[PDB]
Amino acid sequence: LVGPEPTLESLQKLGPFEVGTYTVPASSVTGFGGGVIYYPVNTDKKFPGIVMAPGYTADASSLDWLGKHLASHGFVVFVLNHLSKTDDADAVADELAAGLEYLKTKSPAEVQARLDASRMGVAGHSMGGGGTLILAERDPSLKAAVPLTPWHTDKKFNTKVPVLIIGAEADTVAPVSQHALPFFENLPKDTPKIYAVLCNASHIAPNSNNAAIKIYTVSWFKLFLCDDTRYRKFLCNVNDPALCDFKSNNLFCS
Repeated sequence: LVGPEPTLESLQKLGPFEVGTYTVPASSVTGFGGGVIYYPVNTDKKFPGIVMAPGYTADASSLDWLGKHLASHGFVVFVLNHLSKTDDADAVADELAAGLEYLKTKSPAEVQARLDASRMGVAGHSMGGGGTLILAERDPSLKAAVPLTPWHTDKKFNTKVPVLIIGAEADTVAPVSQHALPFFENLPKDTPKIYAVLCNASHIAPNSNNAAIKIYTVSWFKLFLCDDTRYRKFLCNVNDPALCDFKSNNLFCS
């Protein structure tokens, strides 16, 4: 627990770290189409890593704002591009797995220097959010998972990884009653979990700078990747007019 007390206001602005990027060419990796690594600069500290997948028709650019935002708060964030053969959430989970392994073991020395590989999370949008849930079920070493407007046909994920699902009230692609909410409801009983629904939002709310997404994603990754328990308060007694539904279990709110 280092540095100033977080506030609601501080979570919505860039954090205290300046951000650098390294662009990963498709030709330098296998299992995904390259992507962009965002990381704190002007620091010898190490930070937890987060690998993020954008929606199916998208590239890493579609989550650029969130990569920068998270990195500024003290994370190494790797946003992937898809392989052209990818065609379902399962393949996106393969991309995320390949991205994680790349980030931890095959990224440049400069990136590895900034990374604490013992603390890793995942996030994804749309089909990427489906991929996030599939990967959380496959990879129990992960410390947090954030599916954004997740879209998938299977509803049950057997994972202990803390899951923050952010849905959109007016989602025409992945209606929360058939996607986000079943995903939440079918998680194991002891898994730390949130279901949060953005009022009046579309499926592509996550592709634009969003106050609620900033607050909940930074807090989730801080609590679960960094064990920074000062962020629990943003996840407890939530009375947020930007949300039109909210459920949680096993956050250990006091």
